[PDB]
Amino acid sequence: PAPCYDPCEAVLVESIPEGLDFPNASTGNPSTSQAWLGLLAGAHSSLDIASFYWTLTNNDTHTQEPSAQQGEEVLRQLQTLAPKGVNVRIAVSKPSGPQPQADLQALLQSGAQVRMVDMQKLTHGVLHTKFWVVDQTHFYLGSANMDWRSLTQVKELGVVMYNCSCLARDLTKIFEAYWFLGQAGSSIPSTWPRFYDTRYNQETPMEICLNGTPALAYLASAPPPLCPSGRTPDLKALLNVVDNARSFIYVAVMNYLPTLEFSHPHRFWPAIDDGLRRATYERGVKVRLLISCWGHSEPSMRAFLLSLAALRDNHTHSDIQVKLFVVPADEAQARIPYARVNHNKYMVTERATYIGTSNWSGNYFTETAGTSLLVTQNGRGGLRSQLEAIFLRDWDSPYSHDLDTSADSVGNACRLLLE
Amino acid sequence: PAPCYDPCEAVLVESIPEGLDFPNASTGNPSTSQAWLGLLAGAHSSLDIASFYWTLTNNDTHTQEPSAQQGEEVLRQLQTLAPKGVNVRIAVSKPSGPQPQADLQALLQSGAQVRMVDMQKLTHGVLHTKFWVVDQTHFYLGSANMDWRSLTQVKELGVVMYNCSCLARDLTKIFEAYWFLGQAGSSIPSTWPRFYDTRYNQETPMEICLNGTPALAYLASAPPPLCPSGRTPDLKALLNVVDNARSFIYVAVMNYLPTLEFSHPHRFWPAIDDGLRRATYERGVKVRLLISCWGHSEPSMRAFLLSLAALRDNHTHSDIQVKLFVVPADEAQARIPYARVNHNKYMVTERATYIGTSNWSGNYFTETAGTSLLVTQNGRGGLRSQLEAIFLRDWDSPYSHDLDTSADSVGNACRLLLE
Ligand SMILES: *[C@@H]1O[C@H](CO)[C@@H](O[C@@H]2O[C@H](CO)[C@@H](O[C@@H]3O[C@H](CO[C@H]4O[C@H](CO)[C@@H](O)[C@H](O)[C@@H]4O)[C@@H](O)[C@H](O[C@H]4O[C@H](CO)[C@@H](O)[C@H](O)[C@@H]4O)[C@@H]3O)[C@H](O)[C@H]2NC(C)=O)[C@H](O)[C@H]1NC(C)=O
Ligand SMILES: *[C@@H]1O[C@H](CO)[C@@H](O[C@@H]2O[C@H](CO)[C@@H](O[C@@H]3O[C@H](CO[C@H]4O[C@H](CO)[C@@H](O)[C@H](O)[C@@H]4O)[C@@H](O)[C@H](O[C@H]4O[C@H](CO)[C@@H](O)[C@H](O)[C@@H]4O)[C@@H]3O)[C@H](O)[C@H]2NC(C)=O)[C@H](O)[C@H]1NC(C)=O
Ligand SMILES: *[C@@H]1O[C@H](CO)[C@@H](O[C@@H]2O[C@H](CO)[C@@H](O[C@@H]3O[C@H](CO)[C@@H](O)[C@H](O)[C@@H]3O)[C@H](O)[C@H]2NC(C)=O)[C@H](O)[C@H]1NC(C)=O
Ligand SMILES: *[C@@H]1O[C@H](CO)[C@@H](O[C@@H]2O[C@H](CO)[C@@H](O[C@@H]3O[C@H](CO)[C@@H](O)[C@H](O)[C@@H]3O)[C@H](O)[C@H]2NC(C)=O)[C@H](O)[C@H]1NC(C)=O
Ligand SMILES: *[C@@H]1O[C@H](CO)[C@@H](O[C@@H]2O[C@H](CO)[C@@H](O)[C@H](O)[C@H]2NC(C)=O)[C@H](O)[C@H]1NC(C)=O
Ligand SMILES: *[C@@H]1O[C@H](CO)[C@@H](O[C@@H]2O[C@H](CO)[C@@H](O)[C@H](O)[C@H]2NC(C)=O)[C@H](O)[C@H]1NC(C)=O
Ligand SMILES: *[C@@H]1O[C@H](CO)[C@@H](O)[C@H](O)[C@H]1NC(C)=O
Ligand SMILES: *[C@@H]1O[C@H](CO)[C@@H](O)[C@H](O)[C@H]1NC(C)=O
Repeated sequence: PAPCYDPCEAVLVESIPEGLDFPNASTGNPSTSQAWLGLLAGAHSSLDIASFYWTLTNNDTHTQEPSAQQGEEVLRQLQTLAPKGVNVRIAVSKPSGPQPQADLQALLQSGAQVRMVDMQKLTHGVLHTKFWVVDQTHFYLGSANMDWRSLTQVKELGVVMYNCSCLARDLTKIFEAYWFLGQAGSSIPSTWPRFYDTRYNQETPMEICLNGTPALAYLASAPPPLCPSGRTPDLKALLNVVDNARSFIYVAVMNYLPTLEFSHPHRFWPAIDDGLRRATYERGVKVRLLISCWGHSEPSMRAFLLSLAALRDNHTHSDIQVKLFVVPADEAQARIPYARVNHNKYMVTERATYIGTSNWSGNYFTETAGTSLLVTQNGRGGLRSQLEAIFLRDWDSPYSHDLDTSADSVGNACRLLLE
Repeated sequence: PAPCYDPCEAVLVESIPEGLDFPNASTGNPSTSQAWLGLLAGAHSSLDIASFYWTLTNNDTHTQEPSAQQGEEVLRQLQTLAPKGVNVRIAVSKPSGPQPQADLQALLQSGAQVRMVDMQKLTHGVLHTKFWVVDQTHFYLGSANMDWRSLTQVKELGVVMYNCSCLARDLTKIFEAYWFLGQAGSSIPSTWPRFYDTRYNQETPMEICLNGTPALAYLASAPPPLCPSGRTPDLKALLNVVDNARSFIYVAVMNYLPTLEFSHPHRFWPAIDDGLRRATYERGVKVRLLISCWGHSEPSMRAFLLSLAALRDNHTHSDIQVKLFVVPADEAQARIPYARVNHNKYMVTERATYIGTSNWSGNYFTETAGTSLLVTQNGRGGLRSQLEAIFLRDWDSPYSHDLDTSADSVGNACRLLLE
């Protein structure tokens, strides 16, 4: 197609929970709150937000923790955009129960437009996607929800791509699909119109200038019902990175189940499981898996992880290591619900970078909405090296433990560890 | 199609090595030597044998063990059929090296016809199939080679189906394929003629009278190049039994590798591996795997077995147990090469019976020749119950050990056990 001449600059943003300290103070990345506040300050034309839920203040959480100031500050700034003329459009998954939306109603009276999307009817899933589009020039893609706990209590990772007009405009078309479906009584068309179609797929990714160095990038979405003809499915993009890896594969995802969860009877789903086994056996690829464990983790997830870590010995010449990332929690942090977990969902190889917003279960690629960014770059350094250094910081950390560790040793209440 | 009115009677024959004693003397099945000698005594019209190799006497083994008398007796009887007018046709895989054939030349001068089939060129494999066809009325299908060690030193299992003219004639067409390929300069046709075509596939198995009770049976062969249009591939038949099981799956096979062995680079082959994982997860099927370990077992096979036995806990509600069958060997038995192993290759479910002649690796269904018999029967009892009782005798035996057993404990030299 046509190349993008915009001076695209990519910044890796992550939120470090209070109490998590890394002695190797060498990465130094901006926090999600700092990036969000900077994005809101420079917004003057439009702002498109796709979110799972809105719990940006202490009222919805029904708590009195003083760590919600950063979350409240974002909400305070969001209420000032509409008066200045910024077209704020928010797509939020419709809650299952009758939960009041104090934050969304606050923005509704300010002048924003909020639309609830019934994923449970259209695709029998939810809207797990999380991204921003500011002025169609800068976009944020990551795992951070609209929580005050997502900025100070949980550990996350996202990417803010500045001054990339061509790439942000591609993300808008994904948001246009949710905006169209948010309309009451609107069903999924058999074929999407050209408006939502894209020409930058896996086969022909777009060419950008990431910090000067040329690179190839393309966006992959889910579920298929919503993907137009030119959009690469998220599972296909995920498997392509695993198939093309030749040296190593680094995966840090909160949950990994090779099963269609919720759907009963238990459906087996060996899509990503087979890709990892092929990589380590057929090729000399070393695979490192970093999974997050907390009180609400599925206990069935351990059996499928022990079945994967078993394939590592001299005879088979395979190398799979599985480690659990447990965020320590004291009594004060334990009182906050859904507050101490590692939320990062991304994959790093020796040649490609994958950053997604959906877990690695079966429903997140067939029923649940989601979006992932795939950037490849020639030569050493760049975004891939920065992301690789983050993974190694987590891997060689006191908060990452093996699968045979006693559950008392870790700071939190891990359900995947025996005794 | 048309049903078979022949009074088909099926007998399970197995060879028990010297020194192997089962206190539960309740099965009582005839030995392979007894069945073979009875088959040869009643042969008057024809005899078709498909074999891997011929080592029926002490000369080829270059040993002086007195346990080869049974093997020599079979060879002595085989030399008398041709004088009586029996048309003896033998298909034997061509040896890789220049190994002399003392047994085959002995039969050649008697009047038999011996043809060597170059599987290493036609399908880049070997002729691992093992079956007999006596007078086109009685056929033996099993794992027993033409060894004197296959009758007294190794443990095997086969089925002799008496008075089944319709079923034996179906097995002849498989032998006709090897006979056609045994001709020098004969290549695999693109489409087999009608002569080798069959009408009793998995979709429409033939109806027989197994000991009076009606039953459905069909033969499955390999590799596909040799399977005509109407012949069910062996892998498809094997996977159908696993897919249709609802209560339990009992598997006793010498080697189980989800990889295309020999073929390099290491090719992954999760065909049967995925079927077993689906059965235990999606359904409440209990899977029991009995693998044979000896000095020549592939050490890489342990990692793929530990990766399968890991999927068994309350949370996942799965039940996979893997055990190793080790035939004890003293100093005298150790001196005999390739002499102390469990050679049985069969699968038992709650509704179907599978008896095959090929291991469960990747090459035995794509390159290597092989044949399997699939018999299903309504109601309790019959062949399936007899085969199930054999498996439980092996499972609850002192010669079957778990994967964590020390390698010194077992009587033989097992390469799959640590320390
Ligand atoms: C492509 O181009 C983009 C745009 O320039 C680059 O993005 C920059 O990345 C660098 C490095 O990650 C960023 O610099 C770092 O910022 C961190 C966070 O900034 C805040 O830090 C404190 C936190 O309280 C605030 O007080 C402060 O005002 C900032 O708002 C800093 O913490 C980092 O400093 C720490 O780490 C370094 C080592 O990394 C130590 O040497 C320091 O002493 C200190 O401990 C650091 O300054 C920069 O902010 C990003 N730019 C933007 C606009 O966000 C991409 O990195 C680039 N791509 C590549 C591959 O180079
Ligand atoms: C469908 O129809 C066929 C045809 O009849 C049946 O096949 C018969 O199966 C039975 C049971 O397996 C066979 O009977 C058994 O034979 C064993 C081996 O026979 C030899 O045994 C000794 C070994 O040295 C020789 O001396 C002897 O002369 C035989 O040549 C015996 O060992 C068995 O006896 C032992 O076990 C039983 C318990 O099983 C004990 O009670 C005994 O005391 C003893 O310990 C037994 O006699 C029979 O031979 C088979 N027939 C043929 C023609 O081979 C199928 O079983 C049938 N299908 C079903 C489902 O019933
Ligand atoms: C995305 O593109 C915009 C547009 O170029 C970038 O903004 C520009 O950033 C530079 C760097 O700070 C600014 O230069 C500075 O100007 C001040 C005077 O205002 C001067 O004192 C400094 O020494 C420096 O030269 C530039 O003014 C600014 N332009 C605009 C219109 O804001 C922006 O930085 C880019 N995004 C990222 C993440 O870099
Ligand atoms: C396969 O079919 C043949 C043909 O029927 C079976 O052979 C028959 O077996 C019966 C049972 O032993 C024989 O009956 C016996 O006859 C003798 C006299 O010879 C008698 O003294 C016995 O009391 C008994 O009645 C029958 O003669 C025999 N027929 C032939 C032609 O051999 C054979 O048994 C069947 N196969 C199997 C495994 O059963
Ligand atoms: C694969 O082989 C390597 C090299 O032998 C093993 O690495 C060392 O092995 C020796 C003995 O085999 C141990 O004493 C060392 O502790 C091992 N070092 C490390 C860093 O592991 C390795 O253990 C073997 N197995 C695997 C799964 O790599
Ligand atoms: C699955 O649950 C069953 C029932 O609780 C377990 O069976 C017994 O479990 C208790 C405690 O959980 C043990 O003390 C017994 O020794 C178990 N009996 C047997 C025969 O195992 C069973 O262990 C659990 N796990 C699996 C894989 O079945
Ligand atoms: C809820 O919001 C109100 C006003 O926005 C304020 O009182 C406070 O921030 C929250 N808590 C309570 C108890 O009202
Ligand atoms: C080989 O066969 C011959 C004759 O068949 C006989 O001597 C014996 O059975 C075997 N062994 C030796 C040493 O010849």
